[PDB]
Amino acid sequence: LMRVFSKEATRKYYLDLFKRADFTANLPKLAKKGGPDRLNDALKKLRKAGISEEKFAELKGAAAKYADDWYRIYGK
Repeated sequence: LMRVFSKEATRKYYLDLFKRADFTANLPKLAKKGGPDRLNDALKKLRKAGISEEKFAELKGAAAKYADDWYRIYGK
């Protein structure tokens, strides 16, 4: 049960990364670390912490929009 709660905390942390990245105002601070795949990479760790196929597909799209937002301003 300690384990369950620990994984749940980790899961909610990554889910909240995606919520934070929804907002345009949060991109400049977010873009300082992890590059365009910052959210693509967190999604891999969320999939290990447990995610439904439906939520994965949603966040797969959000992670691609993050990359697009990142390239738009920081890309070569």
